[PDB]
Amino acid sequence: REPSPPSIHGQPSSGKSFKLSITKQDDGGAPILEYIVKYRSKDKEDQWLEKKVQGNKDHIILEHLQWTMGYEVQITAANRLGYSEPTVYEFSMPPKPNIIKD
Repeated sequence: REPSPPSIHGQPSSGKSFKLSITKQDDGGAPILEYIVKYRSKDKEDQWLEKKVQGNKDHIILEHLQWTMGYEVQITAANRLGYSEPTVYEFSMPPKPNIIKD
């Protein structure tokens, strides 16, 4: 197993959605077929949503992210091993934009 520290870059795509780029981390030792992403609300710690991605996607766009609520994101790359180089990313959302630019 050869993983490493986080590897997620969040950015304000469009609206409240955030682009969390999955940066190809050191694979456990086998090519990843799909990425299992699970995220939840920081306020609520009793549920975990699911989001699957293609090992070639290397990115995901999440929608419906209120400006007054944060949510944790957990990336898990699934290779022949099953799961490796997981990324536990966490970040709250900023207040409603006043410049509606970024």
